[PDB]
Amino acid sequence: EIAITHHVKEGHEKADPSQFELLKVLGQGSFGKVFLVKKISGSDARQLYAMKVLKKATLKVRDRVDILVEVNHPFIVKLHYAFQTEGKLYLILDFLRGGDLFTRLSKEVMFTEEDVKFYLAELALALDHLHSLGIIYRDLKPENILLDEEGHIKLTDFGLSKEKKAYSFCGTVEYMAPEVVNRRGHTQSADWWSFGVLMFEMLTGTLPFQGKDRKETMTMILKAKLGMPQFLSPEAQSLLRMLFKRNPANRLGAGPDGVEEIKRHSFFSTIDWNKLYRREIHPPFKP
Ligand SMILES: CC(=O)O[C@@H]1[C@@H](OC(C)=O)[C@@H](O)[C@H](Oc2c(-c3ccc(O)cc3)oc3cc(O)cc(O)c3c2=O)O[C@H]1C
Repeated sequence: EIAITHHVKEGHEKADPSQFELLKVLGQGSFGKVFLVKKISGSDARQLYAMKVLKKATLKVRDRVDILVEVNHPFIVKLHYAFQTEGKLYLILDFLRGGDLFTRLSKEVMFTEEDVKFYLAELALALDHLHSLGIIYRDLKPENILLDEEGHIKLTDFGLSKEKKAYSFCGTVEYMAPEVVNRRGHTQSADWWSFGVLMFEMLTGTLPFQGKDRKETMTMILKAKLGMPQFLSPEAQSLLRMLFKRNPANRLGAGPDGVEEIKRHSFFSTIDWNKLYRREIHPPFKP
């Protein structure tokens, strides 16, 4: 069973089925049946959204950590509303025409370092923006990563997990930083570890810390010395080593400059971050 985690923005305006006008019904391939709807009332009145109605899905609602009104970010899709009605979970999301799953692509292609620079660069901008909004992922993973019709990254701003006793947080262990596995407290720097795991997996098609079972994987995340694939460039190896520091205080991205520590790394030296943000760099793969 799926659990959706909604990180609600402060001053969130709770919703229900009656705040939405049905406009269209679409078949969106891997997304299944999607309703195009129009918000009737509130700050976002008249805004068009995608609506998903899930049978048997759990909703978890979490708080995030100047009175600003949010605007779109080029590499994020947002969950604006999530509410339960008669056994059904309604999700109101940014409309994503022709969207697809990153995992669909990753299964089909062999990424080079050049390819990964592009996807990780968009992902870094997205993740940092979520951090600024007060969202901490904990187990950022490929299921959180979509591609738009143009092949650009769309990071979901909501959590997705597969769920005898219920847990408030069900994380995919392979993507969790040591301090998260410890449950002894963590910050946004945990997500940069996960960013490193994503990078490692993109480059190698394997996970860096993987045991026979959750318990062993956890042991490995805490104590396992990572065998760095030698085919990787010095720059790739350097970035991975700096993201996989077990002490979060020493981890790249943990300093006051946060994501800039990553953006400044030699692995990303070819990236023009302003052109990237403007969506003026073409993806390695076009859907
Ligand atoms: C595991 C789960 O329940 O994910 C579901 C999707 O289900 C599956 C099997 O693809 C699909 O119903 C649908 O897919 C969408 C997704 C999505 C799909 C797979 C993921 O791993 C993550 C997200 O994201 C959207 C984002 C938007 O901005 C607008 C959408 O309509 C969808 C959108 O329709 O909604 C998801 C919440």
